[PDB]
Amino acid sequence: VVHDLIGVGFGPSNIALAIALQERAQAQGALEVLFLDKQGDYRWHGNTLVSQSELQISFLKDLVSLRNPTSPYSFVNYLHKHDRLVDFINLGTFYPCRMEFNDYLRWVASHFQEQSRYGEEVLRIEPMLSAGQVEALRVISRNADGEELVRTTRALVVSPGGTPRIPQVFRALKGDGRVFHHSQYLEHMAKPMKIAIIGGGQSAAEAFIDLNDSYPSVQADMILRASALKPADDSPFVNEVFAPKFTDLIYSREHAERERLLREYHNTNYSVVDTDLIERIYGVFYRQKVSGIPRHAFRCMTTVERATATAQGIELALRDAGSGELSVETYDAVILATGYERQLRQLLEPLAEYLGEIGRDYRLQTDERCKVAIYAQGFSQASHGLSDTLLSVLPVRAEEISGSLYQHLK
Ligand SMILES: Cc1cc2nc3c(=O)[nH]c(=O)nc-3n(C[C@H](O)[C@H](O)[C@H](O)COP(=O)(O)OP(=O)(O)OC[C@H]3O[C@@H](n4cnc5c(N)ncnc54)[C@H](O)[C@@H]3O)c2cc1C
Ligand SMILES: N[C@@H](CCCNO)C(=O)O
Repeated sequence: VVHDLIGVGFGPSNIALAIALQERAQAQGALEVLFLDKQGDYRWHGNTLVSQSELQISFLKDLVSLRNPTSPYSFVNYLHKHDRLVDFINLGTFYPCRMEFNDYLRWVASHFQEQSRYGEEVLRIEPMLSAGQVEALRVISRNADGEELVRTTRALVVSPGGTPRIPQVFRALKGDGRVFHHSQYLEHMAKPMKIAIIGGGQSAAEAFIDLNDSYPSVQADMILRASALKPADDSPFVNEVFAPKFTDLIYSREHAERERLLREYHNTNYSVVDTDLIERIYGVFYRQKVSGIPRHAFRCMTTVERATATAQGIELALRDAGSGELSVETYDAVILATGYERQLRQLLEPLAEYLGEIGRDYRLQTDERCKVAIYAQGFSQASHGLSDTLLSVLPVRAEEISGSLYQHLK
């Protein structure tokens, strides 16, 4: 009945953690562990897996290799197990398609069937009081059939990923199927049509290229408030900001200096597009100048000031900061390629009375009444750096959280 650890989510963060726990098991004893994921059939951002979607990190930053290249869960071992390693080598790329990395993640996760529970959404975590002290946590979940489940645990790891960021102007249109966040792209995309894409980062660029390449009757407008698509910085000195060593460095810094570092290196990860994809998009617009056929529009320096549902489509009032002018365009669909927030608090709401920043070891600081350990993954960019929301340091974070957990449970 009483688990050692329950995890919210079984994406890369918690899969990497399950591996690190398994490595420690022989020397330190196997723990009683469950990871719950709301997806019935696990995919890694499955509704974003368009034909042109390259991984934006080296395959060597897989779930294990930075810690343990001899792990059977390395991307290289995965290829070898699928009789594909020589073929992959002939490709000569560090960047597999995201569809292949999705297959890799599913393959790794399929080794943890005793620990995973799919189709279970965690709704809230409650304190189990015993003589005034929180000795355990109640994890309340709902399965796909709508049944409630209640489980008990000594420790919790919260790794639910981000939530879609919706600009305020589009909030009134929640529930209108014509407006959707890029995270649901494939679900909604599944006859001359006009589609607006809001944003100018990697997701907006991928959405645009997919429309251009696969939906010949779609006229796409990239609507971005910034002046240009700008390239993602992965040059090698800059890229050291993702190294495991940087985690210690940023954590050691005072708050003003942490914020300065994050501002300085913002363009390694946010509001930026892979250089080759920028060149591809620029080429699409350049060819329109050659042909005189303006299928698509690049609306830079443009802000959506109003968005209204009409019988004819979604009407957007567009302010061009270059000219100060307002125009009105109507679209058949609007894709919000506007990224994600990391906040996660109905989940942890019943524990608000006991909470504090996060520790170096990713443990939420609680007052002395709380005897249980709660960890969170992907919510600590402010203190641990730009690797926090990415695949970048997962093998090392997994070793760090798993170490701390054993130390706590000893
Ligand atoms: C489109 C896209 C592309 C990306 N590409 C890259 C890339 O190329 N390289 C890179 O390094 N990073 C990339 N990222 C960053 C991404 O955050 C990480 O790669 C990684 O997915 C984070 O792992 P995670 O397990 O912390 O979160 P997630 O992968 O988001 O997993 C969270 C899991 O929690 C589950 N969940 C959420 N709420 C609940 C609930 N309450 N109960 C139960 N389960 C729940 C979800 O079903 C999900 O499976 C990308 C992100 C996106 C959105
Ligand atoms: N350049 C980073 C990954 C950045 C991913 N951003 O989308 C790294 O090498 O860890």
